Formats: sequence, C-alpha cells, structure tokens
Amino acid sequence: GVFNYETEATSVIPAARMFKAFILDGDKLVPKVAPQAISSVENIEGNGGPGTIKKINFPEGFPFKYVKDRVDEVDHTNFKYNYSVIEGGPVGDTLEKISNEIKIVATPDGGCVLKISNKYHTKGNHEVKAEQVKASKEMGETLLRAVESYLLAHSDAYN
Ligand SMILES: C[C@H](CCC(=O)O)[C@H]1CC[C@H]2[C@@H]3CC[C@@H]4C[C@H](O)CC[C@]4(C)[C@H]3C[C@H](O)[C@]12C
Ligand SMILES: C[C@H](CCC(=O)O)[C@H]1CC[C@H]2[C@@H]3CC[C@@H]4C[C@H](O)CC[C@]4(C)[C@H]3C[C@H](O)[C@]12C
Repeated sequence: GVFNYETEATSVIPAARMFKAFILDGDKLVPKVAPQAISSVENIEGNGGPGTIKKINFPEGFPFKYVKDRVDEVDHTNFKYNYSVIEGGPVGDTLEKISNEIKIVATPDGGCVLKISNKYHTKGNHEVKAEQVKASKEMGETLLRAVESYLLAHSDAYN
C-alpha cells in the first residue's frame, strides 16, 4: 500500500529564486555547497522534463550508496515539482517506489515555505515507521540550509 508523510520547511529566500537554485539546478548547485551529504549527481538520460532520470550518489560511509530519481512533472510557473525515487537503497527491496511532491509558496516577508509530500509505496506488508522517515527530513533540511547560506552570500546567483 501507501504511507503518506508531509512536512514543511521555511526559508528567508524568495520562492522563485529558491525554486530555480534548489530544485531546477539542484543537480549542479547541491554537490557544490553540500559535498558532505551528496558526492555527485549524474544525468542518466533526458533533458529535464518528464522522464528524466538522475543518479544521486552519497558519500562514503552513508547507509545506501545511491538512488535514482525520475522527474514526473515540473510547473515552472507555480513552483511545483514532482519526482519519484525509482531505484536504489530500499527501493526494489521493501519498497516499490517513492513519489514526492515539492511546492514552494511565497510568504509576505519576502521568504518562502516548501511543502513536501512523500508517498511510500510498499512491497507486501512492510511498515514504514514515521520515526524512520525523519532521516529524509533532516537530509532535506541540511541541503536546504546549505543552499540558503550560499544564496544569501551570492546575491547575483540565480537572479
Ligand atoms: C531521495 C531523497 C528523499 C526521498 C524520500 O525519502 O522521500 C531526496 C531528499 C532531498 C533530495 C535532494 C534535494 C536537492 C536536489 C534537487 C534536485 O532536483 C535533484 C538533486 C537533489 C540533490 C535531490 C536528490 C534526492 O532527490 C534527495 C536527496
Ligand atoms: C526510512 C525510509 C524507509 C526504509 C524502509 O521502509 O525500509 C528510507 C526510504 C528512502 C531512504 C532515503 C534514501 C536517500 C538517502 C540515502 C542515504 O544513504 C541515507 C539518507 C537518505 C535520505 C535515506 C533515508 C531513509 O533510509 C529513507 C527515507
């Protein structure tokens, strides 16, 4: 079946800029600013639209060596990004796939809020504990704060 988890994260950076830096060009920026969490991102095939497959490689010592993301949908206008984890780690073992949605919304103070939705499609009767998924939240937060710090220090980037 499916386990649905949702979380939110806030940022002081405006939505359009965060969307462009973190999501659209995250395969280039994240490995640069957060090498301790993502060693590299490889484009397997596609040019960025639906069907694009990317391989996310993790640093030595991490539990899983890599996962592959497949881009499902991209709304450059309302800042919505849908992608699926289709291979690697537990996927293919206890999970069939993970479907995620990221929506970035502007706040009146000039910042933004990232609304994250994760749907874990399990295999058989495996249970995904809400406590075990906290690891994806912390990873998410780490990457976000690293990109935010970079964007505050380089005003000319991703304008
Ligand atoms: C695979 C996990 C979590 C999956 C889940 O548990 O729901 C997610 C959590 C944060 C994700 C990263 C966010 C920043 C980047 C977004 C890019 O567009 C694709 C590469 C990066 C580096 C993403 C790679 C991968 O998609 C991660 C590391
Ligand atoms: C905890 C769940 C579910 C595990 C299960 O049901 O067996 C799994 C599913 C996908 C897993 C993530 C895959 C991407 C990353 C791999 C890294 O090497 C460790 C951190 C991350 C972010 C993993 C954290 C955690 O291991 C998750 C979120």
